[PDB]
Amino acid sequence: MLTTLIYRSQVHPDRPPVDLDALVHRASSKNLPLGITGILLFNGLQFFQVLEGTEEALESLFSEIQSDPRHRDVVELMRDYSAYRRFHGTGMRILDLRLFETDGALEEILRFSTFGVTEPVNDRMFRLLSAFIADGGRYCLPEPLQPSRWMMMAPQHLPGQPCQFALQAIVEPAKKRVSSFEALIRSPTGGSPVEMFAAIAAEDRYRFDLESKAYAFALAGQLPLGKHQLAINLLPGSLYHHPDAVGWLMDSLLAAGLRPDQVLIEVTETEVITCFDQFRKVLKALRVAGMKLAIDDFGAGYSGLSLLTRFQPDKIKVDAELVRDIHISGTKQAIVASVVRCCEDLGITVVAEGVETLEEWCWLQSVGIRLFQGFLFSRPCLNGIGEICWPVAR
Amino acid sequence: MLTTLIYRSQVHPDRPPVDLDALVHRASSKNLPLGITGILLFNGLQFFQVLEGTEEALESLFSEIQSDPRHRDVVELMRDYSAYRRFHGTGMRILDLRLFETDGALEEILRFSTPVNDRMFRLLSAFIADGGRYCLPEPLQPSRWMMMPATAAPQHLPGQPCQFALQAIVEPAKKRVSSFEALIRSPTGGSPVEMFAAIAAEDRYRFDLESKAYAFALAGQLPLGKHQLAINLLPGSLYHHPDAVGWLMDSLLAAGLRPDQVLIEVTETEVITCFDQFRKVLKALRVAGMKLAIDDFGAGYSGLSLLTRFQPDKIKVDAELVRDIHISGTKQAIVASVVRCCEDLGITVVAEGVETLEEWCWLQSVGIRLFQGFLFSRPCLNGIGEICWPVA
Ligand SMILES: Nc1nc2c(ncn2[C@@H]2O[C@@H]3COP(=O)(O)O[C@H]4[C@@H](O)[C@H](n5cnc6c(=O)[nH]c(N)nc65)O[C@@H]4COP(=O)(O)O[C@H]3[C@H]2O)c(=O)[nH]1
Ligand SMILES: Nc1nc2c(ncn2[C@@H]2O[C@@H]3COP(=O)(O)O[C@H]4[C@@H](O)[C@H](n5cnc6c(=O)[nH]c(N)nc65)O[C@@H]4COP(=O)(O)O[C@H]3[C@H]2O)c(=O)[nH]1
Ligand SMILES: Cc1cc2nc3c(=O)[nH]c(=O)nc-3n(C[C@H](O)[C@H](O)[C@H](O)COP(=O)(O)O)c2cc1C
Ligand SMILES: Cc1cc2nc3c(=O)[nH]c(=O)nc-3n(C[C@H](O)[C@H](O)[C@H](O)COP(=O)(O)O)c2cc1C
Ligand SMILES: [Ca+2]
Ligand SMILES: [Ca+2]
Ligand SMILES: [Ca+2]
Ligand SMILES: [Ca+2]
Repeated sequence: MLTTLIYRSQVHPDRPPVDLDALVHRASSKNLPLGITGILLFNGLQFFQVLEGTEEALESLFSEIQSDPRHRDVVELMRDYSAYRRFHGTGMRILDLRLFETDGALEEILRFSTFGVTEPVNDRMFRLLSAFIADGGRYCLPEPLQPSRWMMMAPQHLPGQPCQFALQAIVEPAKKRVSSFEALIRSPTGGSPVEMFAAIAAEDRYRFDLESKAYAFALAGQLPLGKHQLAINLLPGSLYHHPDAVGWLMDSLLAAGLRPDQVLIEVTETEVITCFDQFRKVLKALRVAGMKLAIDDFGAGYSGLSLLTRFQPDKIKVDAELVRDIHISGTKQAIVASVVRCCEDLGITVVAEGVETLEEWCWLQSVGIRLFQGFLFSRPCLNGIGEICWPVAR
Repeated sequence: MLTTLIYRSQVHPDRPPVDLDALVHRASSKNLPLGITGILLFNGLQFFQVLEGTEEALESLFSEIQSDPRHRDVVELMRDYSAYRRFHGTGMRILDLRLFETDGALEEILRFSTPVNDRMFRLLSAFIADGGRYCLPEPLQPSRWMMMPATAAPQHLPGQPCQFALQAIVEPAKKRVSSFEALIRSPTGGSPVEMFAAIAAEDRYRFDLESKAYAFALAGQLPLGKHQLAINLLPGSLYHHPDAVGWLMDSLLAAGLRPDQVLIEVTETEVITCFDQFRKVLKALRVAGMKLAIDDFGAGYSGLSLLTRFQPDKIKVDAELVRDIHISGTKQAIVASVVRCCEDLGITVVAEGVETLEEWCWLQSVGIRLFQGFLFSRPCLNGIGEICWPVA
């Protein structure tokens, strides 16, 4: 089946310039018998290629292209089935954009391509070509944020308690500063939140979730919570199904030597969106009391910015699923970059969670993320503050 | 009950400068007895004001401020309940940002206010860093524009179980019609609800699919030429027949249309409710060469995370985000993020439901170039309606 594949990449700046003549000649020669057509764009610093052909032919070729030493930061932009070849023709063409003025390069593309009966601008491939021509440097990863320039540099369990908590740091690597700690519930045997709640009767789960937080506050109070923030996780129902959950939390966090402004409630985006009715009175009370709110798991499931017209949280936590393979995904890059910007405009804090690799950290930072949470920096620490690994140069 | 209200605005650059010392002195003196506090930031062009007080007091005060001819382009950025007063003991106070070096204004703020973990503070910082971002440019002032009158030729067609009205999606910059949307109508010319209410509940998906034959017929006999055509379809209509896509292909071809010329609009909510099933249908549409749009984007709550799952050719911003976008910083921020994301992904964006020059001008300022609404063109029963263009 005819498939389209579009990616962008960049050259190595400190290495000799790539021989584009040898590249394009061997490309067009190899592509012809395999039925692979398209076009290569080059602006001096970045490549942008369109590839058309069978699914299996492009999968094979793109694997080789990903392994190629002549470029790096290969970012996939589009991959879809196609009704016709836009670049009919027997050879990989190259367009050196440095030789064209304002809109001469688009003019040049329409000499070797057709985009159906309607205006070319109605075609996604053409719009992507235009965007790279207009401003290809936008998602060009800066030199200082190249992963290769970076490298990475006790507590007891409490079985007698009906539940215990692990603390994971949210960090700001640019200031080597810990922003806050998230409390994650653990079972008496050190099990996961799934195991903990599975051991509780379905009819008592909401109440348990709320009441478990007294132990999270006690832990934070015993630890030097020196002006750091404490995030806790609650389901909407846990706050909702209680005559006064806000007052309950208030009394509990007050007793533990904490302040209202120091406690942030994380609620999953999926379960907040599904019950707008009940949530707003609870959210209001949380606000008036002075506690902060975060929208958790932002990007996972059903999760949008239109939510923000109804109410605006203090913080949004970008889900690990958008963080996964962000370095190779143009789609995730564009979404995360857009969320970051919207949050800046609205004065909402953004945290990228589930950060496991320097690649993720570098690319997340390139689109404006400054607060991070993940195994790269600090893993959850049962009943204590874990060690933090900071990225350092070389 | 304490409330916080924040807005940004702009001076009239052609008019004499306002005496801000007098304005602020009068403001501070009036505000404090009424239990109102806050600050005013000025960068030479724009104002940024924080107001704290009861819901009643800020409502009354903001109404006056909105009517004040000393400024324009008043955009509300925040209105929410507050736990405490940030500017206790300060009726009103102006910080002229041109009198400060980097972070000087912010540092002074902290000395008389009562930090990066507060939304008001982050907004203050954001205005100081890049206050001009959502400043409406001078050429895009509604006063610098005027809608011109265009005749339509609507016809009632008999021998049909349904009819279709056509509404143009336009690109005002190029005085160009991008596409026409087919909107189903009853045999008597009534609304979609009226049409579907006369069909048995169980026959609605089938009827929705089969009705598209008459939309293709209308487009074909228009003639459509090189223009695109939205139809609308529910996912269930597309699931109704095993080869619904195959049937659409035959019907559009017989009407003298091309696959790449036909675009299927599916509502945001109905797509996410079934990722299952939809992918097989989407696959067939792409292979056949028809295009897909996500309609009512921002109504199904909603957003850009769906783009990891598939990506449509087009998204159409829901009318709720369009409404009063000129006075809502929140809608402005959301619409701008959708525009920027879709631009990066090469997805066309249409602002739907545009009724005023104010909406059009502000949508244009956040990057939208394709528009659908009564401002430009109303739905025309079985025909191409008249189009109005804004002129400078
Ligand atoms: N793969 C990967 N994972 C990372 C990384 N960094 C952190 N994580 C983990 O991802 C989860 C983050 O919490 P969450 O997204 O709020 O998702 C949490 C949260 O929803 C939750 N949860 C935790 N405590 C509570 C609670 O007290 N009440 C409720 N309702 N839910 C809770 O259960 C979910 C699963 O929790 P956890 O087992 O604690 O697992 C944690 C955590 O340890 C990373 O770099 N890579
Ligand atoms: N206030 C205002 N309204 C504006 C403006 N511009 C356009 N509209 C209108 O908003 C609707 C736009 O179509 P929609 O969002 O798809 O919303 C449509 C669409 O969902 C729909 N529909 C139309 N045809 C079909 C169909 O064949 N099948 C299905 N399933 N739904 C259809 O029923 C809905 C109701 O459609 P309509 O009466 O045609 O109403 C149209 C339209 O006339 C404006 O500037 N201001
Ligand atoms: C920007 C870029 C574009 C490329 N395009 C193609 C191409 O279209 N066709 C191709 O066969 N190889 C292409 N390559 C080269 C492949 O990565 C790889 O070197 C080649 O397929 C190896 O096959 P060979 O040794 O049998 O010639 C490209 C490499 C880069 C850096
Ligand atoms: C940028 C801006 C900020 C203003 N802030 C206040 C204010 O905080 N308090 C106030 O009473 N009037 C404020 N005003 C003035 C009001 O719009 C209005 O002129 C005044 O409240 C009328 O009341 P008066 O008749 O007692 O003067 C502001 C005007 C502008 C242009
Ligand atoms: Ca969480
Ligand atoms: Ca998560
Ligand atoms: Ca529609
Ligand atoms: Ca709509």
